[PDB]
Amino acid sequence: HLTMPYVMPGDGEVVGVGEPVAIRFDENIADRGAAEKAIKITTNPPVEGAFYWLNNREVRWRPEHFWKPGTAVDVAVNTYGVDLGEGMFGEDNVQTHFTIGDEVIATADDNTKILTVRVNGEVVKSMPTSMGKDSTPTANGIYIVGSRYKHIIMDSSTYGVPVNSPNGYRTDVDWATQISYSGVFVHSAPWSVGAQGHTNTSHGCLNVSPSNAQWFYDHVKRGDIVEVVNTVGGTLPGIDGLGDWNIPWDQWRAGNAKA
Repeated sequence: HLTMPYVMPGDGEVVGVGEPVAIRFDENIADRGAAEKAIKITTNPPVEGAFYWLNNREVRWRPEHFWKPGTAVDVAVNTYGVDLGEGMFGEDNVQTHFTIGDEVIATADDNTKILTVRVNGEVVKSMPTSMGKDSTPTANGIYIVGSRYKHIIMDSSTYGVPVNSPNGYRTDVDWATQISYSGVFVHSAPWSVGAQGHTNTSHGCLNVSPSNAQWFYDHVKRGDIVEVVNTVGGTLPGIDGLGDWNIPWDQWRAGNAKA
């Protein structure tokens, strides 16, 4: 009846302007309020933020707007010996200090079929893209950048979907940057360079050229932002794991501690 917290980002990391503080427990938290009260976040420059639970084990904290570049963040998870409900006690404290890096926002516009990368407001790259075909479109919304992979075998069975079934797929890809836990990536697609900038051909991922995908892998980092606009899709779920910013601030701030 002990639970161990884990905090991200890790100590000393530099992350993009979309990165939430994440506190992950290894057991379901019965009294969410008790956990929230044990977690104090210091910011410099100071900014308001709030907690919102992504699931029963993980709470996120973020501001109303993307973080200001250069902000220094200290997280004190003072859970040692704290009663988290149903006789479950925190096993340890954890702490972290991290910093917000440059503002990096990449916008994929389905009306132009270009993915434009802006760093502190300035265009540094314009990449033709091919996104989800109309039957399997890319959702609009705000995506937080996660992990990156030099090579990945994308296999829909990872997500419980058989490869030889309607929503299945299996594709070996290079230079993949993850933008959702549901399996959306920016990646290399040499076979669709003709279509990039013209027609959508994918299952939902953002296909770009090999040199552009490698550039993206090299220069876009965890916590940077991808915004998709003007597609025929829906909106990325707020509780994806990297979809936090699709929950409006009024709802996020109200929280879900009594749920």
